[PDB]
Amino acid sequence: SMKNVLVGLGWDARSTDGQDFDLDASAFLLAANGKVRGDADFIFYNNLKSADGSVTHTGDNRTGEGDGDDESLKIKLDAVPGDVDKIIFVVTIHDAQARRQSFGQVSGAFIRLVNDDNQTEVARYDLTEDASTETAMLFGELYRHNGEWKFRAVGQGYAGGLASVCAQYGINAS
Repeated sequence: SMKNVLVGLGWDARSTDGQDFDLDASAFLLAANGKVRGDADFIFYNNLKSADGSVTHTGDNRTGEGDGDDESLKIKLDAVPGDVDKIIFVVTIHDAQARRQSFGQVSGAFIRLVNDDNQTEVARYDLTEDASTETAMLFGELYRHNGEWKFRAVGQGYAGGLASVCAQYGINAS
């Protein structure tokens, strides 16, 4: 029965020579057909907000310099037609392409999730611990049930590739 949601990703950047970590937080869209409603299934800065996902990024940072929810994703399911039926959040490493660094490489990043509808949800994943688990992983999952939206954590890491996990959900390998 979640009508609104708000994810919050925050992490402390290690200041030493102007260096800084930048995790990629995005929402993956999936139709009820089992195929991505978009061969990309990966929306980000290239899209200030989803067109039919009703998802919107508050402000994409690039360092997280601070001490609290750095980035923020606002979502409005009450405005998602029957076209989309699944909307899950994701957070992976970006520079990892050239540096191949794990979330642990950071001082201690953290993800957050609250129901912006009634301010109910309030959970965060421990990266400092699961950091050694992978470099890309989904925080939770969201799907339609009795005509109402329903959240359900799954915790499933995948070393596929921030670039592959995008079309990988569309290209079904028989």
